[PDB]
Amino acid sequence: PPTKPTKPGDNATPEKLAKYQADLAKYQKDLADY
Repeated sequence: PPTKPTKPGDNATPEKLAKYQADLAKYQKDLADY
């Protein structure tokens, strides 16, 4: 599998959440292929 990011639970601030979302752009891309 590709680089899977950590889930924003307690750190689910709009800041880190955006980082997560931006990283999903990379993750979910390879993940969809996988």
